[PDB]
Amino acid sequence: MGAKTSKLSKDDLTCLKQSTYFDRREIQQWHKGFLRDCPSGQLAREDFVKIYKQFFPFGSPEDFANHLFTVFDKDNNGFIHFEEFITVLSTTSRGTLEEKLSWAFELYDLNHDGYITFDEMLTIVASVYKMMGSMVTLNEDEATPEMRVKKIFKLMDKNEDGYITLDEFREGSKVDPSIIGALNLYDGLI
Ligand SMILES: [Ca+2]
Ligand SMILES: [Ca+2]
Ligand SMILES: [Ca+2]
Repeated sequence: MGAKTSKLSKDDLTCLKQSTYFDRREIQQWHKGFLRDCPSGQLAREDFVKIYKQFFPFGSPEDFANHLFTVFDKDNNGFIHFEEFITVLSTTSRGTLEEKLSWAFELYDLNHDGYITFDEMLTIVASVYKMMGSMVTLNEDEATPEMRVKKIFKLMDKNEDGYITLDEFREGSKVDPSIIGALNLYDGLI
């Protein structure tokens, strides 16, 4: 016998494989720094937002930290642990195959009826918009999510059923080169 599979350092790499966008040198730095500020290692919803705020004091990342944190966690404890915290930050940058697509869907389904709803869309789509800006790009451009919203759903639920299931998402998304831009705006930058 030897080491199982539930530790922090080292165990991460083994799992974070195919991604690990934070070589040991990094996660180790925050590890000791995070446990120092919290010997119990527990990032609560409040903390989460606090970090997003300082990052974008000009925006209002409120429902953002909520939606995500809500459709996250694994121990249903109401608190994000170190390994869990970075899991979020990681998926934020870089990805791979449809894996990133499936995850996004679950996040948009504010509820869980295996089906998404226009209500759950505007709410989320609005969170990513009210968060980051758009003038840091190049060509001035703007649009109340109301427009991009009607566009995102119009192409997602191209089957008429009030609600849309993941299956339809991967299809209308993986194909129609357009919904990905917005849908991605939420997931995270490149
Ligand atoms: Ca947790
Ligand atoms: Ca739904
Ligand atoms: Ca549908």
